[PDB]
Amino acid sequence: KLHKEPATLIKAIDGDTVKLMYKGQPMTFRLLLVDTPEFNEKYGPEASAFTKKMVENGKKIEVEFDKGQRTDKYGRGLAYIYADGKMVNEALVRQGLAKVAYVYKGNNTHEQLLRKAEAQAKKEKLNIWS
Ligand SMILES: [Ca+2]
Repeated sequence: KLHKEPATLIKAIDGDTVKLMYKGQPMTFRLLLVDTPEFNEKYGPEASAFTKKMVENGKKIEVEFDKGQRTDKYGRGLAYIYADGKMVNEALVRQGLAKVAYVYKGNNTHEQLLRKAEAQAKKEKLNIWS
């Protein structure tokens, strides 16, 4: 089973990448199963702003690694990130500020939940889907 673990915000970087103190070591995390636009792309600043606000304003930030590979090729931790028990990955997709990403190395536990969010944001023609 997956477990949520505590972490502390160091700096929000963009829509899908965030730097956290995890077990007393600073690490860059990349959100599983979502792709936000890059800052210089349409909805990029909006996605960055969204993730920044959610993590900065949360009382408690948690990381939940999945069952597949835990780091990407660029050294980033691959997790679901929660702020006060709300998943940032899902919130971005349901807001139409990220699309669901390909599965990477077995990390698929929340794929269906995120696809459901995405279908609803698309039906609502929200943001990226506008
Ligand atoms: Ca991206």
